[PDB]
Amino acid sequence: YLENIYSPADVKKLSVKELNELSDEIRVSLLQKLSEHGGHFGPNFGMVEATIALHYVFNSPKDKIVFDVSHQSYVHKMLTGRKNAFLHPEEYDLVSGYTEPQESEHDFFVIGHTSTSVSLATGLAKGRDLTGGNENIIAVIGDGSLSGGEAFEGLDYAAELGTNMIIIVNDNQMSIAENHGGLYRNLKELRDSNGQCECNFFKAMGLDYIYVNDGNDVQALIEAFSKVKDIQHPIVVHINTLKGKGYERAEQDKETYHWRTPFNPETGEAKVSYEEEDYSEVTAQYLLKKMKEDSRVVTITSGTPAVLGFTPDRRKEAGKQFVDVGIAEEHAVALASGIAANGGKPVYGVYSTFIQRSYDQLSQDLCINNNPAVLLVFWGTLSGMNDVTHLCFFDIPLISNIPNMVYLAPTCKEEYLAMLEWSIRQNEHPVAIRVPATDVITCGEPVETDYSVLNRYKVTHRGAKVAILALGSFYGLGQSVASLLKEKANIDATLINPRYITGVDNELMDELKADHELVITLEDGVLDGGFGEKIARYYGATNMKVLNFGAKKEFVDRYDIQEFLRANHLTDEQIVEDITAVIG
Amino acid sequence: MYLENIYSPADVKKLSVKELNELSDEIRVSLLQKLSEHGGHFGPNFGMVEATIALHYVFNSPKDKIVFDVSHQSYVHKMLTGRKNAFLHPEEYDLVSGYTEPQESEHDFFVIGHTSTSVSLATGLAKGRDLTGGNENIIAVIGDGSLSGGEAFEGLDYAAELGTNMIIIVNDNQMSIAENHGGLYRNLKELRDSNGQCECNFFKAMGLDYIYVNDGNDVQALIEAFSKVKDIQHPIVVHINTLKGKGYERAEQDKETYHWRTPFNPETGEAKVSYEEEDYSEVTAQYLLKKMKEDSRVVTITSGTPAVLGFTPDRRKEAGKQFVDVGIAEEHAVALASGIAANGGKPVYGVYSTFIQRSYDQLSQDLCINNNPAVLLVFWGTLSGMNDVTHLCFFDIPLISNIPNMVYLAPTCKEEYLAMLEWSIRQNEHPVAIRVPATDVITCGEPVETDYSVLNRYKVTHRGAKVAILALGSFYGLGQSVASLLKEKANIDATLINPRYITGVDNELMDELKADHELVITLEDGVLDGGFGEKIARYYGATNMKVLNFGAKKEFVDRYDIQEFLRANHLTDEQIVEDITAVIG
Ligand SMILES: Cc1ncc(C[n+]2csc(CCOP(=O)(O)OP(=O)(O)O)c2C)c(N)n1
Ligand SMILES: Cc1ncc(C[n+]2csc(CCOP(=O)(O)OP(=O)(O)O)c2C)c(N)n1
Ligand SMILES: [Mg+2]
Ligand SMILES: [Mg+2]
Repeated sequence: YLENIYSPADVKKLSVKELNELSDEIRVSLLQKLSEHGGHFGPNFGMVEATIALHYVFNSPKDKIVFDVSHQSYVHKMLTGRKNAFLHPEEYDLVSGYTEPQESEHDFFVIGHTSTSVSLATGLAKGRDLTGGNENIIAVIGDGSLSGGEAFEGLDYAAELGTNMIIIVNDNQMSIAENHGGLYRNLKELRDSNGQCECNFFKAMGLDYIYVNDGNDVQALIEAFSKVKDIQHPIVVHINTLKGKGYERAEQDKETYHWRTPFNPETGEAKVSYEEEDYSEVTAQYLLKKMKEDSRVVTITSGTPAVLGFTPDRRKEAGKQFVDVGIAEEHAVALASGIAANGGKPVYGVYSTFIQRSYDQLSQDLCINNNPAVLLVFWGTLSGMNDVTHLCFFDIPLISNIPNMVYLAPTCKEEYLAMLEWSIRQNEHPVAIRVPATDVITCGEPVETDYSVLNRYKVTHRGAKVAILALGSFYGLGQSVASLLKEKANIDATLINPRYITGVDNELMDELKADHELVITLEDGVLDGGFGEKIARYYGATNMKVLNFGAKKEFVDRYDIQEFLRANHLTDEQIVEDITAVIG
Repeated sequence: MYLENIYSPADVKKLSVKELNELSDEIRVSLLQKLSEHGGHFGPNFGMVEATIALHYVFNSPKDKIVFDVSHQSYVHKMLTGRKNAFLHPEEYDLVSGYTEPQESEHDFFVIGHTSTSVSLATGLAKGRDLTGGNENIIAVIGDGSLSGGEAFEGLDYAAELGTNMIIIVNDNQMSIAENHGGLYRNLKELRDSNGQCECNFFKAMGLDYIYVNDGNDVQALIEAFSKVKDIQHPIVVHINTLKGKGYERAEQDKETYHWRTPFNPETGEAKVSYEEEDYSEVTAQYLLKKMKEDSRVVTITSGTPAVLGFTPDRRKEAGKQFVDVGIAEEHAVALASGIAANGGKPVYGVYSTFIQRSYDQLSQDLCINNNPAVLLVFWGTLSGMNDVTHLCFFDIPLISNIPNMVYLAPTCKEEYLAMLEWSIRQNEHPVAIRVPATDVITCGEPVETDYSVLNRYKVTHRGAKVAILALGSFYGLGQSVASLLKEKANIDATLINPRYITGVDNELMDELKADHELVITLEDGVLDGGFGEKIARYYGATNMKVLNFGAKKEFVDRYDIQEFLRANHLTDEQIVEDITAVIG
């Protein structure tokens, strides 16, 4: 039946007995693509019956559906014209892993971050209302995403529309790990009272409410969804789904199966089984030790403990000293700041792309008060996650231009661990550390253990004519540029490990004027608002020439990394070529 | 006077109920004098008198810790914790800021100005206590308006998991700055109308314990409630109903006006300087009321600060469904605007520079990744305006201009501003932000471009040589003056440029200047790091062009003297000219 689904109209042609068979067909096809190609396993298997019912009852694209995150919209794409991308291995990559309007009229937003569906959906509804449309507007949002303040604001506003607004809460009792927040006790009393409970968070927020206990039964959902169709006021449809339904291993281990690398369908084991530790593992190793020796130390995550190497066992080990605040980046920062104000030693670890949510809290809650909380920022690089919503391109311009902030850029493992140890020990600054997005590199030479004199860059090779400031993960690159500059142009360049993203070594920059005419900067991130521009500004009235290397200010999506680097001149021979072109 | 003998909460605990009530009276008298003479947040502090007395009657600050949301309503806190003379003697009026400040007092635990952060910062204090085995009480005080902000939701959500002492005072006076907005406020009405007994309780749904206090301006009732929860061993909400501006008739009848007053006549309520003339907020209101009438797809959005758009309660009435107030939810305001523009609407979101700082990810992902043509109006961006540390409008350029796909415009005069806003509404190709000039309303006097679709065209306004001046936005006048004095003092005829586009560089014009110029300077009204000027420096980095960038340093300042600060950053005509000559010779 699935081979003949080209739009929601074809879904409406089926009998209910046929809808159930289609559910099976979808799961078979998902099992193949997801085991071969990786992806969000649990969220999509759990969403099968609700997506069929959604496109059975509603008339997309007049009616519009918005998924929170969109990591769970595979079945949506499967039923709106993109099935061939899931049935034929040769076409696995013809769709992104998130919603995309360029692919389909059935997709209204590129979405990857959490708790944004409800807000964007109310945008659609208000737009309808101002222009006299009459379509249904649906947001689909996970129970974990409910912990984000943007979703609270969206619900708050939705309760005021006075018009059609449909909010499907997909309650599978799981975020990535387990949920956290007192709200989840409310969700729970409601499931147990079959939606009957008087004290209802959603009703307290001003909204109407209905509950569906069998979130994996096409009939129940069609029933539910038909009841709310063409409704004229805001309503919540709270449904209970079983995360990863239809695949035993997923049902028994929900955290592991939220996202899988390619694996064996029969055993569930990954296809490539060797792994060497990454900086996440290291970091978990360090904090479990420190937290044992020093009861003031507390590790914090916003719904992504794995970014800190914190398996369910390790969380258990850490007990009261490991905190998961839900998907609430804003709060994580203010919490860290208050902890540090009343004698605790907080360490908040977060992805670069997600820390984008907390600019004002970093600035006001944290830095105005100058509290010594520690922030670890992971995966900041131009060569990592490469879909547009998860681009870790912007943390240097996000963070490094805030007053009072100290942002450190380690280049190797012992240095990373030394700044982190010093971070916890000091009491004078908020400290953020850009965890290197590389394999774990051994420093091989003893490293400074005190970073209290700010903005001292470390010369690692005395040279002349050209100086290279190779920041963080791009130290390796500065090293290769040094070699190739020597072998092809016989320039012996000064190589510099800057360490401090948040300031300029004025005195060294001055000393370089003597035996150098060109300084270049390499940074693993976008150029606008980043580190290199400060160097350009410092030399602006002097006879020192400067080149800045990094990523251009532009969105890119599922790109080839070799290209993107070359396109931005981030290769050793492109850099040396540019130097000589400037020198002569 | 009892108030002259208060140096700490210990002194507050000495009084009887009759003396506490007399003390309430003295505080209001003293407040009326300070606020009518010196201005300030009138309504919120008059509403908080009895609750602040009771707090320091029952709790033992600074061992116990109190955190005020925003802290605009912490004047009585200061009056009862040792800083009373800053409220009794006019000569010392300025010896305290209008917000909490730890440098002033150990009774102050955070510098706080923005909304909905108390609960989160307070839970931090509690978690820290818990990690070190303290046993002090931890209190957050939050207004009903601040509850509409998502940080407050996350904080409550987290607090409900502590399993330890946590006291959250909700000061419900049924007002934000204007009236509240959000469905949650209907549940608050239910709770107040049922004297806290209603089954449907938002606070209990969040995992929290709860009690209600119907007379939030009665010392006895508050002492009562606060004593019951003292040393409680789990998180609790104490929901109290206060009358905004209690004790002063004119404020009680107009709560929106008296949220904040310039100095005024205690007897008439009239401002001491009553002449008012049109500013860009007023201009903006006029434009949007016209367009919204002519074009039914236009909708104006505020995040609880409608005055920033000149939107008096009448004007809101007029605009009806076409004027939207989303509460204090800056983040949501952006995503709403983006969804509106995706479904045939034309949204115009107006916001203060200092507050738009909340929405970086929403600007980036909700708005700019999808490239939706929502319009953003960013007010008060300047180094010469609001000058307390938490309300510094220094950072909107580095916050916004480095987001990909964003078009961010800097008008220099009034006709240009409106022409830029008209085009913004008409185009369908870009998200557009407009940095409303933080100057007097200046008439352009020469006809202005009406189409801004070809991006990154800087407008040469005077052809010269040797030195070129890129004077962005509010600093166009300053660039005009640097040109004059350069001409009068060094006999250089400098090229003057109005750049307009903050978000890009005129490659072509920048290249042509290399012919008849050796120096380029940039002037911007904001912090330099991540700002406009650095893109010019970077562009010329490999050329023989020299560049200077003028703006504010990356540094926090608080209640500063503005002339001083300008001089310190070389932001004067005589300092810029001097630096130019110092580079040339
Ligand atoms: C802003 C932001 N913060 C954090 C994340 C991390 N994240 C990606 S998917 C996901 C799961 C969301 O949980 P829920 O909505 O309950 O869905 P489920 O996995 O249970 O289907 C999370 C936390 C994100 N994508 N964006
Ligand atoms: C982030 C942010 N957005 C907006 C404001 C504007 N603002 C300043 S004071 C205030 C009033 C808050 O109202 P409420 O919390 O109910 O207190 P009340 O004035 O009624 O005592 C507002 C909206 C702000 N300070 N910070
Ligand atoms: Mg979930
Ligand atoms: Mg209020």
